[PDB]
Amino acid sequence: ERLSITPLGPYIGAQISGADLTRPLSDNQFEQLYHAVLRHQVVFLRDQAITPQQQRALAQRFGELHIHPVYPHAEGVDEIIVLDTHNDNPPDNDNWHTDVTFIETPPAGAILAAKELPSTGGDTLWTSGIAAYEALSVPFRQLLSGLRAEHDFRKSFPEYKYRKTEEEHQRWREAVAKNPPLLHPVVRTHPVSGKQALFVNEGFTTRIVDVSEKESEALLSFLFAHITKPEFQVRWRWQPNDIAIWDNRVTQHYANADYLPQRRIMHRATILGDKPFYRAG
Amino acid sequence: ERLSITPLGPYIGAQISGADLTRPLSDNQFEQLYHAVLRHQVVFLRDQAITPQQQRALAQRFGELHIHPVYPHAEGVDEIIVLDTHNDNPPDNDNWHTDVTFIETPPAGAILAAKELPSTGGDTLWTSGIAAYEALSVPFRQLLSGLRAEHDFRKSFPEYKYRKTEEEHQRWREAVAKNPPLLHPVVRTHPVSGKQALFVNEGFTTRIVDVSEKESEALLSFLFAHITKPEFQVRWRWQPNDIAIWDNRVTQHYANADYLPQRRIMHRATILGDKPFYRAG
Amino acid sequence: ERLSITPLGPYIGAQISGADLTRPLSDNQFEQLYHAVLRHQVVFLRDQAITPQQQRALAQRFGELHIHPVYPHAEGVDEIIVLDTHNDNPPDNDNWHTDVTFIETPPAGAILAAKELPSTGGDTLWTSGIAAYEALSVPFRQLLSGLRAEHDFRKSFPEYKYRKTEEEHQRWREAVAKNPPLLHPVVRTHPVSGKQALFVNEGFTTRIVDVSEKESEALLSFLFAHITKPEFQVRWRWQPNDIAIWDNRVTQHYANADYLPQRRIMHRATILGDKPFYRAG
Amino acid sequence: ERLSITPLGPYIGAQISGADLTRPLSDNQFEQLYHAVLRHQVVFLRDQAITPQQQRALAQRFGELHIHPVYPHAEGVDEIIVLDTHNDNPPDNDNWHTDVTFIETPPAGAILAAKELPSTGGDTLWTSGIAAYEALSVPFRQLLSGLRAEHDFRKSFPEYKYRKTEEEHQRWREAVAKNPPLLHPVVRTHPVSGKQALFVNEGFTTRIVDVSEKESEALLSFLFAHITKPEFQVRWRWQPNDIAIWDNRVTQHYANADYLPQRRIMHRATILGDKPFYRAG
Repeated sequence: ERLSITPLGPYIGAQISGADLTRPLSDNQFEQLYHAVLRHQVVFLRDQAITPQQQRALAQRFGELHIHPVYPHAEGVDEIIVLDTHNDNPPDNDNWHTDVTFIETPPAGAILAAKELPSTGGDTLWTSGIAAYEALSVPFRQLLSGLRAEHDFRKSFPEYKYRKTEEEHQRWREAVAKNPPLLHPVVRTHPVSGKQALFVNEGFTTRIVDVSEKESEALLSFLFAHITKPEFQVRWRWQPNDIAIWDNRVTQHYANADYLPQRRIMHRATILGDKPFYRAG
Repeated sequence: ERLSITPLGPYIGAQISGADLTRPLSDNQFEQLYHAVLRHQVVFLRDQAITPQQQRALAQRFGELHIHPVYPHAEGVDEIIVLDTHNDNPPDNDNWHTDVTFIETPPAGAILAAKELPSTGGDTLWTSGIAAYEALSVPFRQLLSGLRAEHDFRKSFPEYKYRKTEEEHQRWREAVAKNPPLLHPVVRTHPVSGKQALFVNEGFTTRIVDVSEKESEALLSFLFAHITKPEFQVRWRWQPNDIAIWDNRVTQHYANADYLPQRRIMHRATILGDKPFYRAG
Repeated sequence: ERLSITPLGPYIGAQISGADLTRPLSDNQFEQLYHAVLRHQVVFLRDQAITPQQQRALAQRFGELHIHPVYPHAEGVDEIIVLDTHNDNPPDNDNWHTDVTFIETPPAGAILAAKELPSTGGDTLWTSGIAAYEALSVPFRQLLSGLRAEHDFRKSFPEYKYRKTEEEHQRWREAVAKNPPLLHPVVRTHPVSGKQALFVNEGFTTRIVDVSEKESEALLSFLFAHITKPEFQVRWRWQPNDIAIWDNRVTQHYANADYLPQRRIMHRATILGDKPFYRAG
Repeated sequence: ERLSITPLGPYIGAQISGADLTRPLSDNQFEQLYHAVLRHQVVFLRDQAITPQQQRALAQRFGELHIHPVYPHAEGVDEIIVLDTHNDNPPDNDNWHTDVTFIETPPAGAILAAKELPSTGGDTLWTSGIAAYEALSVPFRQLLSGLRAEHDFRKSFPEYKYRKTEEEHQRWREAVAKNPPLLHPVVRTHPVSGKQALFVNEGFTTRIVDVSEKESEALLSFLFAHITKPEFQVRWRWQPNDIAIWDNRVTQHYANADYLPQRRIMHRATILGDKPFYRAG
């Protein structure tokens, strides 16, 4: 069966129907779905009442999945993380970020399923690093290509938010010790498509190390604004049993925090990635 | 008939059905539509195949309408402006702005009808000055309340873009002479609801005159970024015969320029406004 | 003897003669010196061939002395910092800072003596927090008055600069434990003159806690630039045996790093102040 | 006679004695003065009781002189600007600028003489475009080299400052007509030494035309701040009959406005340069 794929804009986003994600997909179907994620960077399917087991199986056709000990997981399925936000667990994703870029091999992508939603709010936005790179002037494309930038766990999890108790402070210290800052290319080459994408994000990028500190502040301030250009984005208003699949190698996203005290439950499968690299054009 | 009103988020935006905009509305219907625009700041109705005459009549129930000599208007209807963009007439609304704030009485609102659309692209976004004001810390709310800022035609229409011919340059000079910069409150009190809203926009606001030049640059740089927070916004993907009605007193908007060389035709009715003022809380 | 006092500008700085600082001063001379420091914020005395022992003795007349947790001290004189810079110890004070604001009672004064100088370069600049406050617009004065900001030893002494050896990393660890981050007023009231002064500095101030994170970044970016205005400053070109004495309650300073591979040796004494406070007025 | 030349820093500034500038200099002395200006970028000579006529004569030895379109000149000496400031003519040069970069052949040099000074205040600072360029990272040097920027007379002489009378508004109108905006290289190659220097200045540079508007704002904001680094500068405290001679190809300067209501009178001569160019290297 041919999938129905409707682009949501010229640069990023598509809505897909004609694929039952609870049951196994044919190879032709999955090839279409795969290439649609590659091309449109994030795709959305609706009315997909998927179990954590079916979501794991779907995600595993893209690649192997992250398992966390720190987060709660679905009953009987370790690869599906339960993101259950409310007053006692406020959301922390209302900032432009690429997931876990402070490790050497950030996730290649994710599958996110909406399980329980507030009456309104909680939109999620994606922005295209490819479109943003292509919109830079030639001098800026030549400048940023080949530079390296530092990504640091502590930019999104700063020490001053973990002082409340001595145990909490020490747990933060241990996480920092396990996750020292490291470098990634400022312009990342997609390992399948070969497209060039900006690969800095306000969530974790602290410094472009191949320019001076003041030069870095100027460039990152510009770039963190540049990626907020509406032309580079798609915005999704969730309904229950929506599924979002996105490529974390060449996008950032932002999850609105505008629904507390209401409750919101998402199920996530994180697809493991490889080391980001830059291959000159 | 009671209107069906679906909010699109907790702070701004709603989709409305149950009102035929081609034919006259009952008073009860219009009271609902009016209060929904007031509350949700921008509202969207779909499948409204409205003629310019019917759009004028609808808009005139909100207030009297702007007539321009400079723009093309619909056949036989001067109050409906035809916005026909393409290669020879590129779009210029891809910047965060409040319409015509460089005059003493900026429009109170607008009704926009989608007539011909590109295959994809051309989304329009709105951001809430009310939500943005309420999200400032107390020191910033106290700081900005009562200040005045200069709005200048030339910020969106700078001289260097009008040098191509001597006639074009002189036409710009004449427009500038008719439209000198003037002041508006930084925090505007809505004249009906009494809500306080940020009332600066990157399109036209050049300087907060009650602080120093460097202080102004710092504050406006922060504020122009602050209003781009996704929680303050709604984003609309157009279909033909969509109608958008919005309150220009307490919002900004941004029209994506991501569809050239394709053609896009909108019909607009501009509702005249009064002088912005600030009334302390 | 009456002191000879020549102002170097309208807001900050004076050159003084008529006092031999290498030998005991009369109570009358000392009162004159003390009030000149308060009035001119930084004063300079030339041709003063002082020993570290004599420099400590003079500093003791102003109050109780501070022992720095990281910097090396002079042989047998624990209270005198030796700033001995060269290829093997590159300069560390080419940033705008107020000395030791990371403690509860930041130094009220300091005394600096030029011991060995390069053939050229190494100028030191002072900027007046009083002049900087008075140059703020009234709305900005009202904004900052009453706000508090965090000061952190580690901002100017980051861990990665102290990992060359176990000795220096352990000394760093002990300094951090004794000097946790703390708050000081953003506008400080001088305890003698009653004048208001800006009291943040880029060396140690990390964030303003009474506003949002993005608001804090905007305000500190402005303030760190504001104090670099030339009208707020005096610039000193050193000769051997110069002495500078300054009011560290209401100034910042900056030491040029433009002389390597040449060697430069200064001696500093550091006089504890009271707890900084703000008293509205 | 051999000139006595004392450098004031490693990068910029020297004090000179052994030359009477009020009387004719030997070709040998002149060569020494000329090469000192090139080597030290700005030089200072004290106790030089020069007349405007003598100052013009000395300036003529360097090249053809410029007559300023707006500033008043000395009686009977059209080439000597009188900068006579006080309550009725407040100072106008407390901004970082390179003199008269709004013409095709900006002055290569200038000569400033202190005629009447306030009791204190009014220091003038110079900053080196050569030092500032060398402090850029290689990627930033490569970025800016070859770019062009627009310079506009009106940035420092805006119309609203010249509407007090019809005479001054008409003089402004004629200056604008004779001095339209034009481009200069962002990195300028010194025509004698071959050194590269930054060649933008906040006084007249409006935008970098080879990048986007937002990219231009980011780069100019960085560059206008970069040149204020103290290591790039020399600061001069005037005495009557001082003379400053500087290489206006590769420096900027800034005149403190901190002495009103006291009166200050300086005389300037301004020597035309060649067309600024960039030669890669």
